[PDB]
Amino acid sequence: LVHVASVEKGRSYEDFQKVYNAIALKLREDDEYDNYIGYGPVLVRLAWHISGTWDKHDNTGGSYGGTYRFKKEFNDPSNAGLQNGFKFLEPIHKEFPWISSGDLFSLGGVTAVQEMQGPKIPWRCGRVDTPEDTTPDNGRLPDADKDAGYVRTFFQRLNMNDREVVALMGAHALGKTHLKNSGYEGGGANNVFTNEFYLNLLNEDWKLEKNDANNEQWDSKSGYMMLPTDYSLIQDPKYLSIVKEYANDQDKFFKDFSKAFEKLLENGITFPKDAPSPFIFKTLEEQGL
Ligand code: HEM
Repeated sequence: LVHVASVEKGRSYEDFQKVYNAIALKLREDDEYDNYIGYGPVLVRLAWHISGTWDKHDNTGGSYGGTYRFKKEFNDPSNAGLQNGFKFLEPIHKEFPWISSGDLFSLGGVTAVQEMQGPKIPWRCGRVDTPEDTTPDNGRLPDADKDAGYVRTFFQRLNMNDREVVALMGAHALGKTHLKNSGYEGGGANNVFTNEFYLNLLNEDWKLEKNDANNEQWDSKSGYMMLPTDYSLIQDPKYLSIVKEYANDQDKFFKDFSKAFEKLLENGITFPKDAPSPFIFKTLEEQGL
């Protein structure tokens, strides 16, 4: 199965920068969401979930076809809560109806990371909507109650190695878990992208507790949390080495996250040799906007 990127007709960098700006301006405007966390974290989570259905073995799933717009996928129990990100992107889709759905969902994640002071994430256009029957079945996204070997095996399906897995998981410094969405509750409620996930893993005093949905999670005295899959990154000695690296080098972490997140968003896509190069959007702050 081949999905060839096809640039939205006649569009170039400046068209997509306008879309980025509209997302970024709405991020700034709709500040109250989730007790003033704002929409950044849920848009990162949405970009990852729409990409994380990919299966390298047959090229099913993935961001290309924009299939999250179909009920089977937006109703996946693994996607509970992401409807808030979809609703946030709806007026953007209405203003720019030419951008494909996969391009919009993935650009939402890029814009959120950058506007939250994260790394620049190069982004390529050309995902093309595919029909409802191309929507992947539920059950391709990962469980949180599992250990390091589960995480490692899970991410082989996405063609990610240990460093890429540990880098991507640093997004769990953003936002929070919500009991009604996932059966987990807690988190830093942060909307600034940093390497704090790794520092918190190494430096907090963690206790394994049950939450009010009767699931186990790691809680710290200072009010942070880790899922069992997060904490597994310090139980496995190979992951632990990388956690220590990122806790000790914010620039390294930013560079490695940027590469892994672009790769995640592009898995499954064949780009023509004469496709445009990846775009690097300016933030609102770099534009004086
Ligand atoms: C083993 C892998 C992973 C598991 C099991 C996992 C699980 C979860 C769970 C259970 C939640 C809480 C959902 C809710 O209650 O609202 C969550 C939130 C989140 N996840 Fe992950 N996740 C994983 C990997 C990732 C990756 C790779 C990224 C992106 C790079 C990501 C980004 C996020 C973000 C940003 C949030 C916060 C959302 C918000 O505040 O609304 N996650 N994740």
